[PDB]
Amino acid sequence: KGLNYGSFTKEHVLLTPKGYREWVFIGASVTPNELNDDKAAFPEFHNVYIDPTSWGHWKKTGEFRDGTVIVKELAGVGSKASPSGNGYFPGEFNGIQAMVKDSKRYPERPGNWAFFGFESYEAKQGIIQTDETCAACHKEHAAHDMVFTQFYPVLRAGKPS
Amino acid sequence: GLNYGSFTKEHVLLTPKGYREWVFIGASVTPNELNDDKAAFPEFHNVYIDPTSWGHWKKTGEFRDGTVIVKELAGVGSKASPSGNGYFPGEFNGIQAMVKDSKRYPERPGNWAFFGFESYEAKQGIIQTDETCAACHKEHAAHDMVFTQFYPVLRAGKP
Ligand code: HEC
Ligand code: HEC
Repeated sequence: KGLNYGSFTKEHVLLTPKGYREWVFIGASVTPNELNDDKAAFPEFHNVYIDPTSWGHWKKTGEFRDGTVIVKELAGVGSKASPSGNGYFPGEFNGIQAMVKDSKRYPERPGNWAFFGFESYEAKQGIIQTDETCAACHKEHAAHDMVFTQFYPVLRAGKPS
Repeated sequence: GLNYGSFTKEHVLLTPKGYREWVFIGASVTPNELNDDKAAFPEFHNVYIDPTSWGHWKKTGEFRDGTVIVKELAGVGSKASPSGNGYFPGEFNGIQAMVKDSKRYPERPGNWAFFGFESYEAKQGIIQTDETCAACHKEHAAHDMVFTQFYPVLRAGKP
């Protein structure tokens, strides 16, 4: 049996995840403000994690099990140049988004993914999102089961032959 | 709570396996196009610290003997996505590492050994002279030769 990494309210809302920084990192991208008219949709660095149980299952199957939790952690750009050269380097943490795959808890949602926003790191739980607010952009464009695995080299290298 | 990374008899670091399941501490990007088409370390960098040393870090805010840090390099795969403009990873390029050991590296700056790797198929690392790597880390890293000003996981996790 595998361990369940998310905790949920009676209404199936994901409680604010603790310890996700010790989950399995799958990739990082950066949409800086200065390259998006000074207001990026999701500022700015994005560090992404999958719970360890679903990583074991992805390692053996290449699919996201029932119970997958993915957390995307946002951080600011801290600087543009360092002794290694020019670019983007992280500053401080900004917030988190999450998505959860569960046919039992979300049978009507596209892919059985529930997308969660979080009003702060202090909040008790996430806020479940409307289909147009998140799932639409992901189904339209993500490379596998509504997860942008074209940007998770850890997942592509870790899936079986 | 045992040591990670394995070593030869000369205590040269064997190529670490499974470091993608260690604790990630931050990512940066130096694209080629912002560095006269040839970044010193192309391009994305994803950095990991071994679980035992992460544990000791949450308690003490210090790197213990036996700390292993892996910097994994990857290419920029694209500059625009539905989330907007920026940089997005592509394929993996290689790895660098550093190991702290007061016993085995007593005459290295901070007792850190620095390891380069010829390719993912190399069986072991190549220990570097202090001029090649430790000089730059010593001059500029925020804490004990590690660029913790770029690892927010480490900064938020110390007591
Ligand atoms: C990254 C994201 C993740 C991480 C897993 C993944 O599917 O990649 C989550 C949990 C999440 N977002 Fe999503 N999102 C988009 C793109 C291109 C990426 C990867 C590249 C990057 O990090 O920049 C995402 C795209 C979009 C998008 C296109 C216009 C929309 C409208 C959204 N995302 C919306 C949402 C959410 C609604 C508030 C939400 C909770 C998300 N995304 C979660
Ligand atoms: C990142 C690095 C790491 C990760 C841990 C850390 O201290 O950040 C390792 C294990 C490593 N490098 Fe080093 N390096 C430099 C900078 C600014 C950063 C963090 C920001 C980023 O990811 O870009 C590093 C700087 C330099 C440098 C300045 C001119 C030189 C000459 C080197 N690094 C050299 C080396 C190595 C010699 C081959 C080597 C094994 C390194 N770095 C390992």
